[PDB]
Amino acid sequence: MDEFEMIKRNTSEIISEEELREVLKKDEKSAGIGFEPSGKIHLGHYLQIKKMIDLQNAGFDIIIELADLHAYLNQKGELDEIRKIGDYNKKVFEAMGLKAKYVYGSEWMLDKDYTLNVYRLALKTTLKRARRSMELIAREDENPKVAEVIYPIMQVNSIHYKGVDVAVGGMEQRKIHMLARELLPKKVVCIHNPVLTGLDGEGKMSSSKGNFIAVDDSPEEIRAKIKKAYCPAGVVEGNPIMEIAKYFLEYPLTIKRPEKFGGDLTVNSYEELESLFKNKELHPMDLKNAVAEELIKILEPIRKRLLEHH
Amino acid sequence: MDEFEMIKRNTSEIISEEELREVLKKDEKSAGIGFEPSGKIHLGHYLQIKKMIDLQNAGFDIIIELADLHAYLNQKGELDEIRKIGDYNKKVFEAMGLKAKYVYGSEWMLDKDYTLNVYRLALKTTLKRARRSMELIAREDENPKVAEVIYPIMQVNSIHYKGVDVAVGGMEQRKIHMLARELLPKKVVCIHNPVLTGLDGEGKMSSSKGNFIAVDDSPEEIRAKIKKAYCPAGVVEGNPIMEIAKYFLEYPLTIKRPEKFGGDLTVNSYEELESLFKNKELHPMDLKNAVAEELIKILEPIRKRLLEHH
Ligand SMILES: CC(C)(Br)C(=O)Nc1ccc(C[C@H](N)C(=O)O)cc1
Ligand SMILES: CC(C)(Br)C(=O)Nc1ccc(C[C@H](N)C(=O)O)cc1
Repeated sequence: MDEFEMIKRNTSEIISEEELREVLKKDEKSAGIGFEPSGKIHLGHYLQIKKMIDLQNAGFDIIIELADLHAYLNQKGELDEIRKIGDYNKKVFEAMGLKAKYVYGSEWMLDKDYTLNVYRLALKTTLKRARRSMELIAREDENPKVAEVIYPIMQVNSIHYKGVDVAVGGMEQRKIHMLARELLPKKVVCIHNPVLTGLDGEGKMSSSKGNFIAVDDSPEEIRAKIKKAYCPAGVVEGNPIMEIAKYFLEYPLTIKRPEKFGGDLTVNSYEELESLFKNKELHPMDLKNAVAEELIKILEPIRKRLLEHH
Repeated sequence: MDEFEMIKRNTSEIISEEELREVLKKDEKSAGIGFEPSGKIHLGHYLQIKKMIDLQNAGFDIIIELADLHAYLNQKGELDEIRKIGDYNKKVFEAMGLKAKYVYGSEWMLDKDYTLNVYRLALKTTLKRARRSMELIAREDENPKVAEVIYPIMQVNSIHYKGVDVAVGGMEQRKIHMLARELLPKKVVCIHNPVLTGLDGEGKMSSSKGNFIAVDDSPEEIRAKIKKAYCPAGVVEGNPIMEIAKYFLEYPLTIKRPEKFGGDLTVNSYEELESLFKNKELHPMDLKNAVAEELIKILEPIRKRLLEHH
C-alpha cells in the first residue's frame, strides 16, 4: 500500500479523500483525536490509536486530547479524578506504541479567547443540531443538561484552536465533525473509524456497557470473553469475532484445528477468512480459538509494558 | 412608608419578604440588575431604575450590568456595537438620577474561574429548565441556538460572581432567578417589577415592538403616543395609561378638564384614580391629557440632561 491507502485501510469514511490528498503533500501536518478518560482502555480505543499510528507513520504530528472537561461535561465525575484516569490512559496509549503530544483539554479550554469563541459558535449552532450530534455520545440522562449541548461546540472549538489538519474519531463523532466543517474557517479532514460491536452483539463496544475486551485483559479473560461472544456461523455482519480478525489480526493467519475438523488452515487475507466463514467452511469454535490466541499475542506487549509498572 | 414598604411599593413580588428583612439590617448590602443594551431606553427601563433608586435610598450599593455578552448571546449584534449602546444606556441611567457602579458583563465573564463555573452550572441545569427560563427573553428564532440556553446560566453565574444580596428584574426574569435560588450556595433576594403593557395593549412594552414611550421622547411625541394608546373606558387591567399613572405619576394629582366635563379633579391616590376610572367618572380623553402632561414633566429633567450633551 501507499500512504493514502495505508491511512484509509479499515476506516469507515474519509471526509474527504481529495482533501486528505492535499494534506499529505505538506511537510508539516497534524492529526488529532480526543478521548474522554476511561477506566478501561479497550479494543475500540486501540483501533483509533492504531489509526493515529498510521498517520504518524505518514508524517503527521499527533495530538491526543485527554478530554477532561468533555468527560466532566458528559458526567464522568469530578475533574481531578478524571485527570487521574486521563494520566492512566496516556500510559496505556504509550504502551500501545504511540509517541505523541498528550494534552488535557482544560489546558486551553479556559483561555479567554477560546471561551469567547465558544459563545460565537453557540450563536451559530442550533440546539437541535447540537443534540443530534450528541445522540451517540451523551451519557444517558432522562433530564438532559445544558452541558450536553455545550460539549459539541467545545469539540469544534478545539479543532479550531489546536489547528489540526485532520480529526480522527469513531463514526459516532461524524455529526460533531460535520459541524466543525460547517462552522470553522479551515475545513478539517475527518477520518472515521468503525464502531466495534460489543461481545454479546447487543450493541457497540462500550466502556460503560461491559461488552469489551480491554487491552490489558489477561489471557484467560480474553479466552473467556471470546468463548461467550456472539458468533453465529456464516454471519459476518455484527459479528465481533470477525471484526477482531479484520481490524486487529495479521495475515497470513494460520488457524489451528484438529485433523478431524479439517486440519490447520492458513488464510492469506481477512477477505478469504470472511469467505471461509460465510459458508460454514470455518467453524465459530475454531475461529474463536484462533482469534483468541492471536489477539492475546497482539496485546501481550501492551499488557507486559503495563505489568512492568508493578 | 418605612424602608421595606418603600422597596415593596409597585413591585409584583419579593422573593422573599423575610429574606429581604434579613438583608435590610446589614450595614453593607448590594443590589443588582442587568440590561441588554437597548437602542431606546423606555418606561420599562425607567421603572426598574426607579426601583434601584429605592434600594439605593435604603442603603444598597447598586450594580448595573451593561449586559454586553448577554445581548451578544441573545443576537443583538456585534460586541463592539453593543458596548457603544451600553455606554449610551449608562448615560441615560445616570440622567435618571442613579449614581451606581455600571459594569460590562464581559469585564468578568471571560475569567477562568467564572467560565469553569459556567460549566459546573451547565451540569446542573436541564435543557428544558433553561429553555423555560428564556421563554420571555430569547429573541424570536425559528432555529433556537445553543446561545439561548447558555444565557440563563451566565446570568445565574454573575449573580454568584458579583455577590449581590438582591437581584432586581422584570417578572420575565423570575425563572432565571428561581434557578439562581436553586443552584447557588447563597440564596439571592429577588425583586420583580411589573411588566408594562405596550401602548396598543397588544402585549408588553418592548424595545423591538415599537409600543413604548422612550424617556427622551419629545413632548409632542409623548402626546401623540398616548393619544393613540389603548385606553378603554372603565377598563383598568391591561390599560397602559392607567399603568403609567400608577407607576410614574405623583399624587395628589390634579386632572385638568373643562367645566362642561365636570371641571378639574384632584385625586389623592392612584386607588382613587382607579375608582374614578372603573366607573366612567373620569373619561379616557381627560385621563390621557393629564397622564401625557404629567409624564412629560416627569421625563423633562431626563430629556434635558440628555439634550445638554448636544
Ligand atoms: C482537539 C482535538 C482535535 Br485532539 C479533538 O479532536 N478533541 C476532542 C476529540 C474527541 C473528544 C471526545 C469524544 N467526543 C468522545 O466521545 O470520546 C473530546 C475532544
Ligand atoms: C450580575 C447581576 C446581579 Br447585576 C445581574 O443580575 N446580571 C444580569 C441581569 C439581567 C440581564 C439581562 C436580562 N436577562 C434581560 O432580559 O434584559 C443580564 C445580566
